[PDB]
Parts: sequence; structure tokens; C-alpha cells
Amino acid sequence: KFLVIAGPCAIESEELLLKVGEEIKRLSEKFKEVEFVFKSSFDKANRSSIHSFRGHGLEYGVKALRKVKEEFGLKITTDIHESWQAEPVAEVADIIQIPAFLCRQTDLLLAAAKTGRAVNVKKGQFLAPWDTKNVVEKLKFGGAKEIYLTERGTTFGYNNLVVDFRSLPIMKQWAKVIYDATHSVREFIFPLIRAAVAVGCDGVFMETHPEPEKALSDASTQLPLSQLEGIIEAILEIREVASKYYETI
Amino acid sequence: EKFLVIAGPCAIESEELLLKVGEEIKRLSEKFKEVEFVFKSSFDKANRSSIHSFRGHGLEYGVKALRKVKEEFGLKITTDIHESWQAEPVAEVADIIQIPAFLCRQTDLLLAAAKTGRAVNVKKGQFLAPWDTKNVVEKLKFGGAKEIYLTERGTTFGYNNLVVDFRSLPIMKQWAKVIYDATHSVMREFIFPLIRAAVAVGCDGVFMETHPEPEKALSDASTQLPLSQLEGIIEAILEIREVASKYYETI
Amino acid sequence: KFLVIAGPCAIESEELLLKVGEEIKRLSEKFKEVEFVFKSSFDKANRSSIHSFRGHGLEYGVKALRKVKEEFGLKITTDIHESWQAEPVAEVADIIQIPAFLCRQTDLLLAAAKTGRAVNVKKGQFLAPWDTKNVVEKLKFGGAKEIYLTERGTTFGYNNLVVDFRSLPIMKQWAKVIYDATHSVREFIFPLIRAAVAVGCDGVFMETHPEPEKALSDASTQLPLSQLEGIIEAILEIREVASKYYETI
Amino acid sequence: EKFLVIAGPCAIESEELLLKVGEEIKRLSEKFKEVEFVFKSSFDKANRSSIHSFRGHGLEYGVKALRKVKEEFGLKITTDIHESWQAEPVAEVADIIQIPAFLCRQTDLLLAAAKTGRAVNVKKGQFLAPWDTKNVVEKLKFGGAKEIYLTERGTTFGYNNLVVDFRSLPIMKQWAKVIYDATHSVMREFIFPLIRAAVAVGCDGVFMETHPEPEKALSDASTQLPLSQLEGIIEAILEIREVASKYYETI
Repeated sequence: KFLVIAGPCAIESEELLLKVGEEIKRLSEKFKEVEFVFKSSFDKANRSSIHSFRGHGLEYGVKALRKVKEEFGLKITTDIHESWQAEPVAEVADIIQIPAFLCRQTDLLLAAAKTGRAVNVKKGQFLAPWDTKNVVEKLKFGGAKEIYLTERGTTFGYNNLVVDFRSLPIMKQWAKVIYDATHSVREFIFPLIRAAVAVGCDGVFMETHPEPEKALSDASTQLPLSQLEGIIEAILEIREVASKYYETI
Repeated sequence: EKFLVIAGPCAIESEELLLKVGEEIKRLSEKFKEVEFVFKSSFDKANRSSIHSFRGHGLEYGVKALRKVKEEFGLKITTDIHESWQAEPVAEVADIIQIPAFLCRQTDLLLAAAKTGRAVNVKKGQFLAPWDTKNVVEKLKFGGAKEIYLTERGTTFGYNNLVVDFRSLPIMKQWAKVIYDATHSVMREFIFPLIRAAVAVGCDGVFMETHPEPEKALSDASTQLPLSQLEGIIEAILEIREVASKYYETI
Repeated sequence: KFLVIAGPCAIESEELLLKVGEEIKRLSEKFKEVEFVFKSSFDKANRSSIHSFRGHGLEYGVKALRKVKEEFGLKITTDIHESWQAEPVAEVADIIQIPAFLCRQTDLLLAAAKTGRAVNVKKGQFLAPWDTKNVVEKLKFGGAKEIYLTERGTTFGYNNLVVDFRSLPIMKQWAKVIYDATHSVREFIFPLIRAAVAVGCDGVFMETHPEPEKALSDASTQLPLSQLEGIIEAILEIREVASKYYETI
Repeated sequence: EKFLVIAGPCAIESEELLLKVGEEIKRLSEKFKEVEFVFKSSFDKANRSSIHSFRGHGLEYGVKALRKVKEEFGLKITTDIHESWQAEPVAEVADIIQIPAFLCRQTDLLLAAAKTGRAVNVKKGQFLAPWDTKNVVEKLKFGGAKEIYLTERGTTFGYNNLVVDFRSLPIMKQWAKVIYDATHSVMREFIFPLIRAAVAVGCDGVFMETHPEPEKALSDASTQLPLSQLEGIIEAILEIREVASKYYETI
């Protein structure tokens, strides 16, 4: 079924995760045809500035994420940044997320595959679509069977990313495809998520937060919690009509 | 507002070819009555890469052939001009004058088109940013143009490659009606999916080159859409447009 | 010999052209090993805004340009924008310049070739280096024998141009190569002109003006007249040393 | 200031290969005494595209082989790390710790390198803008790094292509010493010309992968420079640098 991975950018506090987990739990009961996965990072390991918020650590993060899975019965996903983190994170995470800049680190992919969990690799802004084939092959070699490739934009000049939707059908030849609606661009988020489902993908990825203008990360992009339902309904309707034309394989 | 579908053979290879495509377009116009069709074809491919490539049979022949289509099917006409002097003669038949991508900044060509009183459709250059089309429209209004279209046809992305930045659709929509060129922005395997993306995002129309037998065409044999496939593609985009339409954001 | 095409962006007045022609005349007598060509446009036919300065017309321009060639004995060059202009312009211009956006207009290239003069085609920001081969072939077919291709940057994201110096040796396979130092980028003008001669080119193209901050065009890029000599001396010295390593053909 | 030349085989295929290249580099260091040479080679290619490609013989073997070079030729050493834990062991031999292009933003890796006290050279990611390296250097200084280098290795330009925007050299020079990677920025036919451009613009050093027989290398067989060609290339850039040096602008 269609996948909808959502949640706040960083684990600002397990309190915040519960508030968002509750709303995601509700949509979950409302859209039985969609599979929801709660997402949040225990650490922003690649911020541009050294003076930026990173998080409360791996343990506190895994802890809070457990609280969401236990209190709401939602599948979980977070990202790892170094091999060793794969095992402790697999304890709670149903899907292990590989950061875009790290989509080429062989040991990181192998470590994620070894846990037995599903793996979702954000496509590097530097990677060509056809070059994701070798990414998948690495993970398969590592024992991974449930593999996702996520579209998040490509380097277009300086400080700018463009979404080449030709990548969805191309990457689909070797793995399920997810579209990152918030990192690929706030005014262009919805327009582009509509294009993604019109083209065809196996799921969408959205960072959401109660009050984005106060979130300690991606405050200019995180989708306002209240708007999630309406966007999910919108893409399910477009998908229903457009799926009729999705090209085979 | 009525969705626009601009389609036809890339080049006016012959008045016969034109009459064959026009016949189908006329049939589809009768079927898809909520669509406003415009028959398109160039009397000259003035910018081919090789000096040895097909160009056309002259402005005279082309305009006469287009006049035949309009006359025989009552279809609106559009064709592109390359130099200022061609605006006047072309305006005698074309309902919409098209400005080529590479020429979107040539002030005199735009002004020549605008004074004819006919509608003008400017293809966004592969070198231009979305927000820089504002001045393009301004030149047109300055020159008397009342009906203006901007067509998205891809952007330079490295060498020999064009990417479509769909954020351009809502940006350009701020100052003009927006058309999506499904055939030049891509190879044929991506025409359909990207056209689906265009209508989901939201545009005022699509532009498609179509030919009875693309493999024999004198230009764009690799990208022209087989005429038999036109109907289905049109039905699909109308379907996707409708279901996505309630979510189109206000400019 | 090495070519140095210089002059003010637009023909603001024949007075301005004489002032610049005088200085170019002087450098001309000082650098006998270099061939100088006076450049200036009679019309800025492709400005972004309709409310921008375009010029004083073709006749007034051809007139003034004649005054420079007669009063200083300098070769002349200006650009055309439509076929018909080729003949009247050839009267004075030793080299006919084709605008970058127009490097693909077959009739414009043929019209320029027909006059018998030399032709210099600015490489479109949208063109790949290897694709200039067909540009040259068009001109040869048109009867042109002295052909130049000019590097002026390539589209790099939005509102930005990058200079891929790999184009110089590539384009050199079929035509002499000129480097446009002022349109390819003011702080980066000199650094890049140095790279161009280090790599190898047949000449440089520079827009210069007495008081750039008052020029009715490219006021943020035009090189200050007073600085021309020092830059010419600099590139001749680098060339002298670097030419030893220029690859054959 | 002394020009830097960082060169060596891409991968530590064997301690023998290393000793063979080191011998030549030592010879050139004796000749070009105004140059500061640094022997480079990776103990692991942790980011190859294919799982079936050569990676290395382990950190243990690599560090021991590099220690051999320094020991036998008195040459400075540099190698790249991939995870935080490798900084400590690697710092026991490397005079300069290299940060891979794809990892230039991984805060912990940079901090790990900086605390060792060794110099750090960060390869500018193909996704990074020149001006965004300011924060890279800031992280390093924050972490205790006193000697910092930024290496230009090309920028993403469409798919499967990298362009070198030489304006980056003076921009990055504002906050750190700048090195030009002649071999990864390009294929071999453009190595020489672009390296000439780098020194004319102005940089503090060059980085070149070199191998006795590139066609047999276990990595970058297409771009590694034949060892026999190293001397001439170095002489040329020193010549071009000198004549262009008086025109280098002040930061």
C-alpha cells in the first residue's frame, strides 16, 4: 500500500514526538489504505554551522521513539550517521534511513542491511538516477530485502535544488520510490507533492511540526501539523485517478 | 477557464501532412468540447544544429498551408516567427504568434508580434530563470499585447540535457497564462509522466508536437507523438487536471 | 598573433568612442605583437527590461565606428541582430559579431558570412563545446573563412554562469578561440583572464569604459580604461611562459 | 609561502607500490626544494560505486605502509578518514588528515580530525558552494585545528559531470589555504590545462594522484597520472605560478 512517512525534523523532546505521534495515529485510523511511519532524527549530524542545534543524543532519541511505538503502535524510522549506530537504532526503528550525503558510504549501508530492518536511502544531491542501481545492489549484498530510494532533489547551480521527476520511473526499476516533499524545495511543497503522485511513487516523506516557526530545525520548510490530513487526502485522490496511467515497471 | 491544447506537426512538411493532422484535431475538438484547440506547425526551423537539416518550404507556402487548415476545419492557428518582418504576414493567419526559446529576449521580435494585435506565446529560454519572465511579459504589454502566454520547455542542466523545474509553473503564473511543452522538455518515454506532473501542479494548457509517423518526420522524429496516441493522452490529462484542480493555489 | 578586442559596451556617443579609441590606439603602438580590434554595439537588442538604454541606432553607430577607424586606423567590430543589418554593418566592421542567444540562427550566420568579413560567434550559454562544430560548418558553408568562437560562460543554475575552461581546447579543433573576460563572470575578471591564457586561447575580449560607474550598460562589469594596459601586459607575460605547454591542436 | 604538492597513488594497493612512488617523490623533493611535498594514499576507498570494486587492505596495513614511506624517505604523510574513530590511529602517522568530499559536512568527523592536533584538509563537496566553506573552516577552528586546507575538486554540473568554477579559489582563500585537485576535477586530456588554470588564478598547492602504470591501477586507472609525467607537470606549474604570482590579488 501507499507509504506516508511523517514526523518532526528533530527529536526536540519526547513530549513533541508524542503530540505529533497522536495526530499521525489519528490519520492512521482515518486512512486505513495508507501505511504510516513515524519519523524523527535523534541527531542533526550535518548542520552547516557548528553553533546549531543537533539534538539530545542517540539514547534519548531511541528512548522517545520507543515511547511513540508503544503508546501508538506506529512503525518507526530514523537516520544513522556512522556504522556503530545501526545496531542500537535497529532496536526500535522499522526502517533505517541513510542520509543523502552518505548514500555512498559502503560500510554504513552494509551496517544497516545487517540489522535485518528495511533500509531507505536518500538519493544524494550529487547522484544521477541510474546510479542508484549500485546503491541497491550494495544493500542486497548486505542481506537487505526491503529497500527504498528517496527523491530529495539534485544540485542545480549553487544553494539550489531541482527535482527531476524523470528519476521516479528510472529508480523504480530496482527499488520502491519515496518522494521527500519538504527537502526537495514552503509555497512549492504541495504543488510538487502533487506532481510526484501524478508521476507515480510508492510513498511520500514529509517533515511536520505543530508550530514550524518555533521548531529547532527546518523552520522554513516543516509542514504545519494541522495541514497534514488535507494533503494526504489530496494525494490519495490524485493517485487514485492517476495510477491508471502509471507505466509498467 | 478553458484548458488549452496546442498541437500539430513540428514542421510544415507538406500541406497534406497538415490536413491529415488537422482532421484528427478537429475530431478531438468535437469530442473534448471543454478544451480550446490550436493547430501548430512551423513554416521554418530557423535554428537547426546542422546546415544539412530540413528547414521548410518558405513563409509563403507555410502561411498558405495553415490558412488551409483554419479554412477547412475552423481551427485556430499558431506558428513561430524568427525576424521582426515576419510578424505582419504571419499575423494574417495566426491567432497566436509564438516566440522561439532562443529569441525570448529579442526586444524587436517581441514588439513586432505584440503590435499585430494577435495573442503572443513566448517559449521560456533554456537560459532564463522563472522570475525573469516578468520583464518578458512587461515588454509585451508595453508593445500592446493583451493575450500573453509563457511556455515552459525545460532548463539547461549540464551539457545536452534539460530538466523541468515545475516550481516555474506557479511562479510564471503570477504574470501570465502558463503552457507546458510536453515534447521539447524531454526520450519519448518521459513525455507522458512529465505531462501528468504538469497538470497536477497546474497549468493553463499543454503543447505537443504530433505526427502520423514520427519515424519518418523531417524534424523531431525522436520526440513527436504518434497521432494515434493524442486522444488518450488528452483524456488522461483532463482527468488528472479535474481531480487536482480543487487544490490549485491562488496567485 | 594574439588578439585583443576591446571597447565600451554600447556606443553612448561617438565622443566616448574616440576617447577609448585613443587609448586603444596607444596600447596598439605599445604592444606591436598584439592585434587590437575596437568593439562597441550600436544597439543593445536583448536587454531584460523594456525601460533600458538600447542605443542611438545603426546609422549613428556605423557612423561613429567609421570615425574611430579613420581617426586611428584600428580594425572594427560590432554585433548584428537580424539578417538585413549584416550588409550595412560590413561597410565598417572588420569582424561581424553574432550574439550568444543568436548563435543558432542559420540566416543570421549566413548573412554575416556572405559579406566576406570575418565572423565571431559568441557561444550560447545553452551550448555544449562540441556543439560549436556545426556552428563553424554553417559559416564555412556561407563563404566565411576567418571564424572565431568566443567563450562567455555556461548556464549554471539560475542567474549564474560558470566558465568551463575545457571548452577552449575543444573548440580550438575547428576555430580560433576568444575568451570574453567581462561577460563570463568585477573581482573575478582578472583571475579568470589569467586562467584563459594559461590554458590557451587566440585572444581576449574586454569591455572597457573611462568611468564604468557611469556607463549606460554593464556598469558593474566594464573594465576601467586605465586598467587595460596592465592587464594586457600581464596576460602577454603569462602567455609567453605558458604557450610552451599548449597542447597541439 | 612554500607551494604544496600532494601526490601519490590513489589506493594503497601494496606497500611496494607506495615505496616505488615515494622514491620518485623523494627525488623530486630534492630537486624542487621550493616545494613542500606530501605523500598521499588511501588505506580505504570507502565510497566506490560498486560493491565489487577494490577498497583496500585495512587501516592497519595502510598506516603501517605509510609509516614505512615516511620512515624510508622522510616524507610528510596524508590520508583520508571515513569515520570518527579512525582519526586517532591515523593521526599517529598522517601529518595532514584529509576529509572526503561527500563527508565535508559531517560535524563529528571534522571534530575528530581537528582534536588530533594534525593539519586538516577538507575536500569541497560537489554539492557545496564556495562561500559555504566558511562554516566548514569555522567547525575546524572550533575543534582546535590550527592548519586548515580546503581542496577544490569540481562541482556537480548536470549528471555524471563536474565543472571547475575557478572563482572558488579566491573565495575560499578568504578563510583558508586552497589546494587544487587536478585529477578528480576532470578525461586525462584536461588534467594538464586545468592545472595550468589553477596556478594562473592562484592557489597554495595542487593535489595529483600518480601511479607507475595507471592502466593497471586498482582505482582511477582512467585519471591517475603516469609517474614518469609528474616531474614535467610540476616544473610547468612552478613556472606558470612564478610569472603569474605578481598579479595574485590580496585577500
